[PDB]
Amino acid sequence: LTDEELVTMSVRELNQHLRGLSKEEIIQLKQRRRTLKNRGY
Repeated sequence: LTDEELVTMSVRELNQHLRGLSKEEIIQLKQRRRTLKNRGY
């Protein structure tokens, strides 16, 4: 689950892994993934 991965892994594919992460650990990941899609990556 690297950074460049959060992107390659469509949200749907991401929400797939999150399955098991508390509601707080889910928000921490729902952020960067949104940043990469915008950054140079």
